[PDB]
Amino acid sequence: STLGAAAAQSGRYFGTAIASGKLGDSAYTTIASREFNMVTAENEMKIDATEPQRGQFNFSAGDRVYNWAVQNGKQVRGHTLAWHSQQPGWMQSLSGSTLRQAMIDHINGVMGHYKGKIAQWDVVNEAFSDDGSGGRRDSNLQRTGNDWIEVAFRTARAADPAAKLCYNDYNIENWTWAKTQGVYNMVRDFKQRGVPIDCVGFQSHLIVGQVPGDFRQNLQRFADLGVDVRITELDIRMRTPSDATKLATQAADYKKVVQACMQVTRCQGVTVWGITDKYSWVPDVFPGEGAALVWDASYAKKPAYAAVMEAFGSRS
Repeated sequence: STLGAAAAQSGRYFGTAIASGKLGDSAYTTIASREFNMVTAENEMKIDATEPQRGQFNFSAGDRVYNWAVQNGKQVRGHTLAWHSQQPGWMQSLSGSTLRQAMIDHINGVMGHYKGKIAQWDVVNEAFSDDGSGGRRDSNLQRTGNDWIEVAFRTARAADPAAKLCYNDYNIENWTWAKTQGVYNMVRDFKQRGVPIDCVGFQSHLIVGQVPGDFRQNLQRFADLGVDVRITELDIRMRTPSDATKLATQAADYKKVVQACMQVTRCQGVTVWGITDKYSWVPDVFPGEGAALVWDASYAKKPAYAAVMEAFGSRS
């Protein structure tokens, strides 16, 4: 009778991003423990949250989410080890070999701490540009060398040989996009040379009524590379206010995305980025847009809920 349980029927999972700060919200926690069987810390395990000062790791917030998740019979997705965004001030200032080393020490430290606790990590996040060239994003990390990604994955594997290592990114859900091609070729290259990479995370921060038509095919192509694929931060935004028609379309979009995963044997699961629309990051990064999740601001199930349930238990 829950989404996680429905997903479980086919050996898949349905997860969400958990914000420790909201673990006090009874309505929030109620849905959190019942509906999902997979958890991603929304912010608690990022670079700035885990290593505030170089060499000075603080896993308080992260462990808060991990314990809660475990206490509630849920697995946890590690997010994230290397990223240009949300870096602590000390790291932002670093560059060159020092940054490279700081990146490496960070991976070891964080993974050393969760070794045996968290089995999958979004090692590198959003390394490709959105400029339309399909090339790497020009970040302080990228400037340390084009090989920083590979190094991050090799480091992660060495730190914990049992963790599934994922590359995570957005705007790579459509095969015709430059960005998607850029990511595909990297992964393909990684698989050819033996670089440690087990999965590709498709953030899937989509637009209502504009879900890539080849979403399933694209997922399959990546899976054919020999890596698992996962929808890691699903939310389908619309221009607010929401209305019956937009909500219905959203329901259909949600079913398409989940159904696409159901048709790709290597698609391990779907994680929606949040529980209720009232705590969604969407309105902040995309002004005028929102109502992207399965529960509205009043914690009421949206039409998408039944669509997701339907997508997991049947095929059109």
